[PDB]
Amino acid sequence: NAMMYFISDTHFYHENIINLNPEVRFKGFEIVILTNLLKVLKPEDTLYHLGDFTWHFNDKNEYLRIWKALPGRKILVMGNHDKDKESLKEYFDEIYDFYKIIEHKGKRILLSHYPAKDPITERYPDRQEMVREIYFKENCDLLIHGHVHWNREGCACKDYRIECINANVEWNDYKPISEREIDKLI
Repeated sequence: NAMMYFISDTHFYHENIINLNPEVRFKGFEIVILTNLLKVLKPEDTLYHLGDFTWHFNDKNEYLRIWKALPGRKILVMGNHDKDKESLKEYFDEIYDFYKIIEHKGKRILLSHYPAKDPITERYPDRQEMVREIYFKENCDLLIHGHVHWNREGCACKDYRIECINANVEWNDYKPISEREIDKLI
């Protein structure tokens, strides 16, 4: 039945990221991402995008129109590059500006774009602290986030009694994460 998927940091149209993360990003990554979502989503599913959706809204290659066409419910948890909520409103059914809490088969899940701690560079320490704060305050069991890109080594959201999983495309071979992998923890 209804499955939950999580993906983030798609950077649709961020052509330059091919240069910035030569390692993982390659020309035509939008098509690859959209493809992997295509062969998985069903009308009753729900896809969570945890940040940095599109680089701009000039849908010259149909990437956005295609995304819009995909089946299932789509909700977004805003990342630092996600600024125009009005432009976004028609690519998502629900938009949460910072976090969203959901409960799955008992356990409580915090959805945010920011991690508890960036294992590399803590560019947004204040936002990281808020995530931790919420996590603790709401007695959350897991944190699903994005923001931290692929690197040649390996979240820091472990130095705190916090469990997490990085939904960033660069870490999951441009595939959404199923609610299955969540259960692999529970």
